[PDB]
Amino acid sequence: IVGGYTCGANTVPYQVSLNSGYHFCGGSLINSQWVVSAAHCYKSGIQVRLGEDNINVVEGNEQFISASKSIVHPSYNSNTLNNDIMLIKLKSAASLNSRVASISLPTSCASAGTQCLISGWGNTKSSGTSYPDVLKCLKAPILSDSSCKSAYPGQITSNMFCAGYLEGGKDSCQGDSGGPVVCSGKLQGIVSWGSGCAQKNKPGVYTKVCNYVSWIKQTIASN
Ligand SMILES: [Ca+2]
Repeated sequence: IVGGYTCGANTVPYQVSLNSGYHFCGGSLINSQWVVSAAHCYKSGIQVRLGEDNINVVEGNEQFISASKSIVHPSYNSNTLNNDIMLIKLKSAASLNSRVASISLPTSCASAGTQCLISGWGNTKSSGTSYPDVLKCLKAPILSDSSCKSAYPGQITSNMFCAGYLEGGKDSCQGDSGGPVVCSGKLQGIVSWGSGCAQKNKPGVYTKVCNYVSWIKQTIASN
């Protein structure tokens, strides 16, 4: 997260870190057994780390649970990032309390102008590289479809939305991938892609979670 703030430990209780020997992506806990992330975050041998603040220090609220299964969206295209969503099942159920909690799925899509909270452990610089140990946060609005398409001609599908600031300076970034965009207490987006980070006229692009609620529910019901 570039141009954000330190969230505070365990203030974003649905935020998870996906770990394969190291943090590589975010995700969102949606029930005791299941995490939503980006399909571009797929790999084998994932351990899901819940209750994290400093990802390099055991601070006392962590739950580390290996994944038993990953399900990439049936129509994910890695070239265009259309349908950039993946579900991960935990080998055991997480213990839920106020520091580790699920986030609700949307019942309606969000509108441009809605304010949201984007979070993660990704790069905090727009030029060059610095990875934080503690969770970073950014409040940002959803942008209009027209501004999003104008920013990224030929690239924005109906399964994507832009959020952030056209002026630059405030965005998600590498290492935030897969993590949440939460608006009014609902998971509306997944950190997906963008051109660089925090660049002028190049806002963040996010998977439009409201389009996938049916798929998520039916997949959980049968897996
Ligand atoms: Ca920790």
